[PDB]
Amino acid sequence: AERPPEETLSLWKGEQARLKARVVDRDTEAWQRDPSFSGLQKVGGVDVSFVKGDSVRACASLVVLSYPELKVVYEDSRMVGLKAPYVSGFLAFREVPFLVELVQRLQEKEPDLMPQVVLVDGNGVLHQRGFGVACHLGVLTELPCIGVAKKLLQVDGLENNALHKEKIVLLQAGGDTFPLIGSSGTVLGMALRSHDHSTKPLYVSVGHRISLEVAVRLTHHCCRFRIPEPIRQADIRSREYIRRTA
Ligand SMILES: [Ca+2]
Ligand SMILES: [Ca+2]
Repeated sequence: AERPPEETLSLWKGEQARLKARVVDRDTEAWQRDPSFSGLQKVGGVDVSFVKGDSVRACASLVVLSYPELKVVYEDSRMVGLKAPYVSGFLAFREVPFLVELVQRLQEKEPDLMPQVVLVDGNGVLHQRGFGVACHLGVLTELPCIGVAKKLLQVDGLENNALHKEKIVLLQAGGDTFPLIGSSGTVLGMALRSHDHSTKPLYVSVGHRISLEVAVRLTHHCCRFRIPEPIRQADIRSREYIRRTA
């Protein structure tokens, strides 16, 4: 609706600190250590689309794609009732309850299509408190998650200034990257040029149960276009669903 009170934001900050202790930022799946991701068969994607004049109605979508073919083998799109407004740094408290429900519906409907990793539209550890939406989803479902954002969250000294734009120019081909280094000296994520015919990078960060280098490489392998195909197909299908109900 409208901006939540400081009371709520405080509880939200506190919940993010509690759950962060459960993030695993290294590889835990055998396919992640494989040079060609052998053993990876199913990649998930999630998105939530909203309506222009409607602050309460949204559409949440979960897709599972075959890998490496990137063919949609499962789709579930759902109209939902929004509770929280969008506040930067608290994106999870607006969308993640609906995404968790989608995962549980998949487990009940098609348990053999449970994805081995989820691409999440939004950051993971690249976040004001080191616990973005992709970490939040990963910890609540225990699935490996990757954060993929289209704009750079300005945290820990990260800035979309002239130097940052110089480096983006230096990205020349799909798969090129440069690291996002915080003022503490830690690597929060990578800027990734996802396709040869696109210049605007993706900003990839660890969600849960994956390393950054594997996350970046897998993100690149899913990009038929600029947006990785799992996120792209959830975006397309959730928006089409809004359109038919409007
Ligand atoms: Ca989204
Ligand atoms: Ca979207």
